[PDB]
Amino acid sequence: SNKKASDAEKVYGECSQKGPVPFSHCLPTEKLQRCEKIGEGVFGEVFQTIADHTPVAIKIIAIEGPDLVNGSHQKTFEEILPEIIISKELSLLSGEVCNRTEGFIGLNSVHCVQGSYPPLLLKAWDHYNSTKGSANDRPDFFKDDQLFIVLEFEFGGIDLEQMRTKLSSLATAKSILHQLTASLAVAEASLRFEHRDLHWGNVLLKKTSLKKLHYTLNGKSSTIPSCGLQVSIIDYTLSRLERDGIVVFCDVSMDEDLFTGDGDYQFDIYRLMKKENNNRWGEYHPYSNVLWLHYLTDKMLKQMTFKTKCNTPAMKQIKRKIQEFHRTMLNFSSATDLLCQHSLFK
Ligand SMILES: CC1(N)CCN(c2nn3c(-c4ccc(F)cc4F)cnc3s2)CC1
Repeated sequence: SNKKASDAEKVYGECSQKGPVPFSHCLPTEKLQRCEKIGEGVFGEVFQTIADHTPVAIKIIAIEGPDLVNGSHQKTFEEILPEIIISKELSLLSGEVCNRTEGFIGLNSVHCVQGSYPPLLLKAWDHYNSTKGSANDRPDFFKDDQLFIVLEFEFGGIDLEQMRTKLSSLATAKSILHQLTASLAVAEASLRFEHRDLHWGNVLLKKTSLKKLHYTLNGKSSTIPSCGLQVSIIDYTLSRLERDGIVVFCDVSMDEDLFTGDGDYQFDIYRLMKKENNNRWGEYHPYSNVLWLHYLTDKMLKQMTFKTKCNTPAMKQIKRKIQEFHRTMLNFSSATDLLCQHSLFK
């Protein structure tokens, strides 16, 4: 009873709140009217809107209620806290010094709101269902006492799956892999971070006019050619990190459906991660980052259509090097080991 109250105070404190606020304090009429649904998961819904002439992405998660939502029970205050903490910590890495990366996504704000679902969001939900189709329950059954966590992120671009046919050349592919590896290495070094769910819908790409991107790993600064794209890694629902010996993580040791999926290499990775940590998810195993990078390199080699010329000796050489990376990267222990020791990045 007191533990439930402690869990609640921790979440409200992360939100700079004393208690829940109404949906309006957070999504007033104008912002609601500009919402469009852009994604979904068992977790809930993601909308795109505009806040002060800037695009933002808003993730809405029902918490603490008894109803089934998209086939699963809602997370409690205790269970939602890790995603909040991790989103905050990875957003900070863009402004750090010794371990600095722009490769995650900025978190503008996080709120705990109370109310039934806004009709305007239901209308956006319906439009998505009509056009793209939806696996989720229409979220119209929540009562006016229902709590939600509302995470407002910087808008990070289009996901790698939807950019399948839009990359210019194999040079762009190598830059994307280099950006992902460097971002994960910086998070390993700073926070002993594992993403644990880096499928290609969680890799976003935005056009940039910067020719060189920068990161700093343990005080050493390096550059990566942008090839006109800036990568952002998103969605920390399953992630793990630690600060001063205190681990923050998603405890999936009683979750069964996560390890029974089929039809994609993605679902073999959950089973391999479980095998390698003996189902002890607080432990640090940065090899899981390598597994996800390996899955992403497979996508790069098998699913991408390029706009520019592929038969030039230079591009054929890049392809050979990404193939060699694909067949050797599993012999490295971490993203940091890949970044610093793999020949692809030399
Ligand atoms: C269909 C999809 N794979 C691409 C479009 N899509 C987008 N989601 N986000 C986010 C974002 C979302 C969730 C989150 F936990 C953190 C975030 F930062 C930021 N910018 C964008 S585009 C939804 C997923």
